[PDB]
Formats: sequence, structure tokens, C-alpha cells
Amino acid sequence: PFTADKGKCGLPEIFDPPEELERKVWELARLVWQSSSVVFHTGAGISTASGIPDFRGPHGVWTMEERGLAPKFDTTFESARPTQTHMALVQLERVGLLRFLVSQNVDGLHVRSGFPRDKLAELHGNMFVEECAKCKTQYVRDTVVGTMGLKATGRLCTVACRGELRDTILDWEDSLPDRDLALADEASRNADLSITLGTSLQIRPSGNLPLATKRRGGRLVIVNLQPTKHDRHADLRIHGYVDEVMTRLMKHLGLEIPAWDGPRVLERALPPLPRPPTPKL
Ligand SMILES: Nc1ncnc2c1ncn2[C@@H]1O[C@H](COP(=O)(O)OP(=O)(O)OC[C@H]2O[C@H](O)[C@H](O)[C@@H]2O)[C@@H](O)[C@H]1O
Ligand SMILES: Oc1cc(O)c2cc(O)c(-c3ccc(O)c(O)c3)[o+]c2c1
Ligand SMILES: [Zn+2]
Repeated sequence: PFTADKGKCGLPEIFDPPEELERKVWELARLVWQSSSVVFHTGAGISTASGIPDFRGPHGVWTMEERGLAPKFDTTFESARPTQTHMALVQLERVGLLRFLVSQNVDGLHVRSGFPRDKLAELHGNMFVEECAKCKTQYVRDTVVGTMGLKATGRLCTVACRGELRDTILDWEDSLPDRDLALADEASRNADLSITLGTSLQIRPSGNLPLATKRRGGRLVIVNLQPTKHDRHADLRIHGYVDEVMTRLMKHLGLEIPAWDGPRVLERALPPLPRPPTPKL
């Protein structure tokens, strides 16, 4: 909170004009269609349309802190509903168009959305997830785990164990979880397309994973209202609200954004569902 360096905060928003936005979302369609392995990278900007403020946007947690004001929540973590973006990603995984999802978000919404945990990396941890120090068994709770920085929560392990239970929320000095970073890095190196949604890309190594896709000729799309640390490296930069982008993409792809049934946890990806045939490009 003092020692922490918060990167650049409160940069100006960019809006693509509506005909450029429409053109660019068609090109995002064309690239999704051309690709064999698609990885999505999400940050705090996908949850802003759910009432959860971001870090470095105009009213982000850190931006407001810099000006001596508070960020504002229009929801609790528990009562937050996944966005259209969240549900678009669920569907794109179910019809096999997303190989893997890498998220810096600690907000719990991917997991509560129904997104399979074996295709998700939560680089910064999950506020609803506690982990046994002894067996490493993870517990997805209906309520936020009351501590941050990999501290004792008060709860014991209930396996076959009685290990001390601790939060998954990284402090500034904490190493990223080895499993999640290992898988996110592998998915990012093998992708032929990395699509960044609602991240400023300013945190290392989280914000560098999409760069790994450009090695051996992969393409990079950044969707973001503000500039991001790697705009220069993008084949396609879309300045728009992620909900409007992802709903036009899904319409181009012939997909519906499915219903949210309330909080549900899926450990393992299901077999792939049908998807529409590909346009000639
Ligand atoms: N609806 C929206 N549509 C598109 N862009 C949006 C929207 N709302 C916000 N944005 C943009 O979304 C971007 C979000 O960027 P940042 O606030 O840096 O969040 P992170 O996920 O990268 O933070 C990384 C970590 O840093 C922290 O310390 C924690 O550890 C976090 O895990 C901004 O550029 C907004 O313009
Ligand atoms: O004012 C606070 C105090 C806290 O202890 C927080 C802990 C958090 O994990 C978050 C949080 C903030 C913004 C997000 O976009 C997010 O995913 C979590 O906010 C706090 C705010
Ligand atoms: Zn245990």
C-alpha cells in the first residue's frame, strides 16, 4: 500500500468511432475463424459492468487513491453477476473456440460463471478460494474468504487431514502460483491467437504472457478503453466497452450468450458442443 508501485493510473480513455469499431470486430471474427489455438487474457475491466471498480481506469481503486478519493462498489463480491463478456467466454470454451483463459481477476466471477477450472489460470488468486497448506486441496466457498496475503483463514482441511486453510490472494511480494503460471505460459506459447480483454498489461509476468504468443508468428488482439503497456505489439487494438465488442463478435460467430443459472463451479471442461460452420475468408 506504500512500498507497492501501482504503474500508470487514470490515463485517458480512447473510443474507436462506430464504423471503425464495427470493422475491427469483423477482423477479430476473421482471426478467431483462422486460428487453431485461442487464449483469452482478462483483467479488472471485464467486471466494471458488474459494479466492481478496476484498478487504473478513471475511477480505479489506485487512480482514486492517488487523488485521495475512495473507489466505489455497486455490488458485493457475493451479489456480483458475471457480465456478457464472462458468459461469452463460457460459450466460446463450450464450442471449442477458446483453448484457455488466463485471468488476473481475484473477483471470483469466471469460476462462479460456470467456466471450467481446468481451462482457467487465476494468476493473482481467487477471493472465494482457500487452499490447505498441507495437502494443497482448494475449497471454492459461496462467500469471500476473509483474509488476503496467503494468511490462516481459521478453517481446517476436511480431506479423507486437518491442514490449516489459507487464502489464495497474492501480496505484492508473493510469487504467482506455480501451476497456474506454468499452464498460462504453456497455453500462451502454443496459442496462434491471444486476445486481451480489460487489462492494462502493466503487471509482470501476468501482462507479458500475451507477448509470448507473438514468438513463432502468433497474432495479438488487445481490447481496452485506455492505452496498455503492449499496444505497439498488437496486430489489432479495439478501444470499446468489452461487453459491446464481445456481443458483436458472438453475433458474427453465430453464437448465443447463454443464461447465468446463479453461482456454479465446474472443475473439468465438458465435451465440446456443436459450433456453426466457418465462412470462406
Ligand atoms: N467495460 C470496459 N470495457 C473495456 N475496457 C474497460 C472497461 N472497464 C475498464 N476497462 C479498462 O480495463 C483496464 C483494466 O486495467 P487495470 O485497472 O490495470 O487492471 P488489471 O486487471 O490490468 O490489473 C492487474 C492487477 O493489478 C492490481 O494491482 C491487481 O493485482 C490486479 O490483478 C483499464 O485500462 C481500463 O481502461
Ligand atoms: O477498499 C478495498 C479494500 C480491500 O481490502 C479490497 C480487496 C480487493 O481484493 C479489492 C478488489 C478491487 C477491485 C477489483 O477490481 C477487484 O477484483 C478486487 O478491493 C478492495 C478494496
Ligand atoms: Zn488438507
